[PDB]
Amino acid sequence: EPREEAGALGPAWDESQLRSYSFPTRPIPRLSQSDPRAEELIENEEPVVLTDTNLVYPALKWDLEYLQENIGNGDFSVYSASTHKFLYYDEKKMANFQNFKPRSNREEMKFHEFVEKLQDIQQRGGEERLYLQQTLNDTVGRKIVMDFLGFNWNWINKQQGKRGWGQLTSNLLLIGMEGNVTPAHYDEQQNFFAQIKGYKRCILFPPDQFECLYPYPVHHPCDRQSQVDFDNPDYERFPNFQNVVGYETVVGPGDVLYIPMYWWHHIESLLNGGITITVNFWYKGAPTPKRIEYPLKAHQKVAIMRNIEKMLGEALGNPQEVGPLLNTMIKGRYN
Ligand SMILES: C[C@@H](CC(=O)O)C(=O)C(=O)O
Ligand SMILES: [Zn+2]
Repeated sequence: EPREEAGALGPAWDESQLRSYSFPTRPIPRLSQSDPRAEELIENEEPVVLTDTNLVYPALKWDLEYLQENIGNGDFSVYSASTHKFLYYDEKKMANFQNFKPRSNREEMKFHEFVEKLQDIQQRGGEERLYLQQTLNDTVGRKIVMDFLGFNWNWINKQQGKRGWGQLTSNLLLIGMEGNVTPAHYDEQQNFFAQIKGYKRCILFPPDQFECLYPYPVHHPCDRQSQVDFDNPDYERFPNFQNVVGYETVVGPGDVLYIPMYWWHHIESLLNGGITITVNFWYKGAPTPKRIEYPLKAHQKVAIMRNIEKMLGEALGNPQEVGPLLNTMIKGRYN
């Protein structure tokens, strides 16, 4: 249920701001950083919302005005779309599938141009949607460097050390409009998802529901995204989507969601909730142990399936031949 803001300021959000879907969910635990149950969840690679990390405490003052004045004059990747879904597509892989035409268009612009183009849309009451997704780098201004240095690195660095993870891969700044949706997908890295402004509904599915979410081919630009349209699921093509069960939560300013590697997640900015701001922390997972302990975890099988598809695309000399050969291997033999 919705949490209540301090000072009797009412519920931060209500159920009417959530989109409706066909599957059931149960809540992700919201725990304190000092709760041993939170440490045992991160250790067992299960999601958890940490409410009091102070991970991005200096950034909780961030808004469009503050950022525009201090985030520098670097280039920011801004995506536009006529729909609320911002399906990710790997541009490097668009050569393999010359028939894929993205629904989102990427435009590289300055931050003040992003704010202005967002102002125009609001002014003219247009229905275009924008989503800024840019990796933080050296080009940021002094005040943002101060904020960045003010994050609680003492806490997240200990997490990195306790779990044997690799190095921090990147920090992605996310600024989207109310109603924006990032369709279900899984990342190969560990992710700490630090909410700053606004509220986001996060629906996670464990790796063992691979069969229910039907990822695109590895060589397809939408590699690691689900093929299922959550708004209009095609049960004829994707019958096991009727068996999907998610883990749900709504994160607000100060909350940090641990999204374990290979876990699916569907993210949506709450309807009529204003703009959302997020910063995520990606870490390379711990190395694969030398002695493999059976039975294999679900994510290890996903890793195996990915490698088979990759090798097959390399050996055949064309990723388009992957499907035909795989079907030839199974039809009347393993099915
Ligand atoms: C883009 C982001 C989701 C979102 O907040 O829209 C995500 O996949 C991640 O941080 O891992
Ligand atoms: Zn992700």
